[PDB]
Amino acid sequence: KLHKEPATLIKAIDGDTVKLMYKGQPMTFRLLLVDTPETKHPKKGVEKYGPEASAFTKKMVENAKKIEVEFDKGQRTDKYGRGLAYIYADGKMVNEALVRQGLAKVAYVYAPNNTHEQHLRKSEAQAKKEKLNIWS
Repeated sequence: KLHKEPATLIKAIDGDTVKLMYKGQPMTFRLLLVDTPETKHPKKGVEKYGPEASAFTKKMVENAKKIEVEFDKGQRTDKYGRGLAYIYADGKMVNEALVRQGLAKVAYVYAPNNTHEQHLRKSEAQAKKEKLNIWS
């Protein structure tokens, strides 16, 4: 079964990436299953809603009492050495919060790292139905 573990915020970096202190080590985490517009996109420069998705992830992790990370069933780090996880701020999943506001799209999903896929597609269909941000 998946389980939540404690972590401490070091720094929010982009809408889809945050640096955390996890088991005493600084680590960069990539939020599982979501694609946000980027401020640090390697090719196209600062995409539309990239500032907004960055500010939303930033305000959510910085105002949290407790941050928790939840790894999925498969690999826990990507090829860049980033941890792949669902991140929770006071019990609310940041990955879902972004999708529900139309500040993220559900990514191309890779099994077995796909446990919350259906939960996120449901929130994306609601943000699209409400014509929010990305979907306006």
